[PDB]
Amino acid sequence: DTKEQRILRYVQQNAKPGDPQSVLEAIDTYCTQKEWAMNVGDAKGQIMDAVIREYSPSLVLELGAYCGYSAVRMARLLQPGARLLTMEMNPDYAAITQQMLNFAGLQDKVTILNGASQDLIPQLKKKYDVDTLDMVFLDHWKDRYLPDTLLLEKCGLLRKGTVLLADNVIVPGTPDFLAYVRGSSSFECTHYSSYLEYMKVVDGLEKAIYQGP
Ligand SMILES: CCc1ncnc2c1ncn2[C@@H]1O[C@H](/C=C/CNC(=O)c2cc(-c3ccc(F)cc3)cc(O)c2O)[C@@H](O)[C@H]1O
Ligand SMILES: [Cl-]
Ligand SMILES: [Cl-]
Ligand SMILES: [Mg+2]
Repeated sequence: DTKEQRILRYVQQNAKPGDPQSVLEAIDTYCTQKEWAMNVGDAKGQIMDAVIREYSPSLVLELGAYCGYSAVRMARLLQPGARLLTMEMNPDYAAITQQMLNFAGLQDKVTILNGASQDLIPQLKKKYDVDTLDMVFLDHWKDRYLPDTLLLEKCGLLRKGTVLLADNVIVPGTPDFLAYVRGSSSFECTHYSSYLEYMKVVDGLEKAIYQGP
């Protein structure tokens, strides 16, 4: 099997069904003690919690679910009736994420879309009944952050005030995206310095709030 499957099974073996904190803690312990994995992690995760609580979004889009760590983190903090859409191209990872959300008891808050973001984004309005997004969490391949930010705009999915929150803007880094939003009158940017998951290495999140066209 794969590292991702081993993470899920360690959650199953250890955590408590219906308890999202137990799931987060299980994943973090596995990935600290056994095998590193690219989950956002607890350090950055605490910043994400603070941002999600500040804005109280009704509709969040995540790009790159992976094993569902960040989807559990965000969905647990959504107000009742608010929703998360998460896109994941890898079918195996998409199924791991769904099972992780199911185990956490958060399945009714989250829709896992198995496909490439560039294919799914244009479908959001007609197929998933989206008007505009309140928040977008970027955590997929780093060279797709800028392409997909521009595609979101083109598709009319950003409103005045939509909060973009980008992982890994220091390591591995997303240089075209970061330079773009920081240089653009269409974004208001704030940097939250933190640490790479499971490591004593500086990373950070970028918050980039869309100002309108
Ligand atoms: C095609 C568009 C598209 N559409 C839909 N789903 C997509 C997608 N592109 C990618 N996916 C999925 O997203 C996830 C990949 C995410 C990529 N993430 C990092 O590379 C990364 C690396 C480090 C790090 C590595 C090594 C180091 F030394 C240090 C840091 C730390 C981090 O937090 C990181 O996020 C997987 O589930 C993909 O299947
Ligand atoms: Cl994650
Ligand atoms: Cl961490
Ligand atoms: Mg990341």
